Amino acid sequence: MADKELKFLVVDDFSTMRRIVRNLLKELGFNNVEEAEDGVDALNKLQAGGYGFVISDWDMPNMDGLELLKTIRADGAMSALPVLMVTAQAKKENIIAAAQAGASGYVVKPFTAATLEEKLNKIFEKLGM
Ligand SMILES: [Mn+2]
Repeated sequence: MADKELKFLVVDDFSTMRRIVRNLLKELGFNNVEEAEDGVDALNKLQAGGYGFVISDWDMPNMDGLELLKTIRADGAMSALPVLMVTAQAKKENIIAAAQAGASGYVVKPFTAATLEEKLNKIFEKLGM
């Protein structure tokens, strides 16, 4: 996956968390990044088209990460979009529920750029990107 212009959507209700993820992506060379504050905001942006990767917080108001993921996976236009779930605390039950709903990966925050890079590269490889 050599497309450094792959378009990311970073979804989290905390603006500071979004800025952290955006800055880590920038460090890796991924600058084509937009933000959303909950699952509905995210879906509105995704329908505008052009996105290549979603990084979503697990716990958000109104529409949480699991519901966002399910909605993406059920939509024929975006059903193959990579989705990386982010959580403050790994839980077996959540990991399995996310996998059942089609998550591409799952990672615990706070994470470093190196950890993010590894997550992304393993997802790109798993998905044949
Ligand atoms: Mn949150």
